[PDB]
Amino acid sequence: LAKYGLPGVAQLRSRESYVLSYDPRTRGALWVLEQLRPERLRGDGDRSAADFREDDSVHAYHRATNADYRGSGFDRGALAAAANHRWSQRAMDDTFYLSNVAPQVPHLNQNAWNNLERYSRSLTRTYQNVYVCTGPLFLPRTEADGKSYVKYQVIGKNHVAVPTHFFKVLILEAAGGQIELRSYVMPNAPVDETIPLERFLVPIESIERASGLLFVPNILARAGNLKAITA
Amino acid sequence: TGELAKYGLPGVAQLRSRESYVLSYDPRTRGALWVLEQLRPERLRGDGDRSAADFREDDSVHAYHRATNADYRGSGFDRGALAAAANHRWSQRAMDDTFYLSNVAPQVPHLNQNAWNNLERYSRSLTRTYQNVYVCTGPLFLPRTEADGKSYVKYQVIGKNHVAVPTHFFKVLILEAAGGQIELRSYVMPNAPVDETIPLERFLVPIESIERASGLLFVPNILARAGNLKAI
Repeated sequence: LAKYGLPGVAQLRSRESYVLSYDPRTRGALWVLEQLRPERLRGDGDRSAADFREDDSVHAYHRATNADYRGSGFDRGALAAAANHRWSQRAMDDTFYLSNVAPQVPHLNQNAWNNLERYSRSLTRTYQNVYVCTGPLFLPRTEADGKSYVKYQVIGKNHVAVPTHFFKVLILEAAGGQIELRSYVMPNAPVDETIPLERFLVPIESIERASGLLFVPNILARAGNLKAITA
Repeated sequence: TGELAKYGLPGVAQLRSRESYVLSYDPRTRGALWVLEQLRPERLRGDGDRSAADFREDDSVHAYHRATNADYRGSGFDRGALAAAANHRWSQRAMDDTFYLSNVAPQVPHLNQNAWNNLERYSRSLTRTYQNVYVCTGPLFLPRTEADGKSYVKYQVIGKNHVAVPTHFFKVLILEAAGGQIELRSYVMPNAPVDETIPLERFLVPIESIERASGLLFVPNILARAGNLKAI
């Protein structure tokens, strides 16, 4: 039956600061996986070259472009953050591949999401390893007649999907191997910067169900147990 | 620094092989991304039996992402097999496997029973005029420009698991003639009560339309085994 090949395959991409899974239908990442360590955050502002590039290893039919974003009113929000990888120039520049980028409401990118990223980095002082998994969500809302719909904008000629929400899963690895799970969801909206990050914790099961992804079985295969944080 | 993928890679491609088809599955929509069949003429059994299994949830999909009959029940949508049951009358198992809900998408009943069924019949009918008829079928989620000027993707989700309701469906027939040359017909119908009397040809679309919108690639793989396809 596969005489003429399979119409689509798993699109994994390994970069020097992350690995990701790419969804060609959304023209966006499904999840991005980083590993934070305290020494990987130390660095200077030496070269400061920061231009988002389009991912040439994604077919043109399904590759977001800078044009898709300009004039959209949406910031180019890097899922794997540049500041996570100061120690290496290449690790920083790879976060500027648009394959690592999703349309974010500017206020969110600059304030509440950015504060979530700095919290994640701040945890690198108290844990020997901070694994970070970031990605989009397209959450349905129930109308008053009982019917539910997924609705999200697409921007640019390439119809790049604007997520309704974003998730960030933190696998906090202490020195002794104990592991702490913190799962955050924020709407793709102007989130009040003064609400504490604790309020955005959600059970990891709700992210797994809504994302089509699975975390807890792969964690708790090598963790044995895990402390599920729900502030 | 240890290694990046120490915990799991959260997403894995999900290919399923059945005796009647190959499919790849998308857990977010709780539906298939595409289904690939090969219709061959004696693979339609003119003299045979009629054993229709029940629709069954695919237990090889994690329950977080598995469509159930409860999800369709009361939705008002038919359980539309992407790989049609009538395509595999040769074997009882090859047809039983089309009733795995991983092969199923919510279809407007009128579409599934009248216009999309006729398209399935028409594709079976070209098994008489071609060596092999390869059929790839899948959902589409097409955006619309609204009154504010911005384009939006909007679709219903049904049942407790929020199974995605495609806005459109596509079907791509790879027609392999005797001279081994391949003609390509690709159709698109809206998930809607399509007028039965409209000629199927009017639903033909350029394959690039499908590839662009579905996120899939067909032409490069055809030229990878053939050398040249013909018109749209």
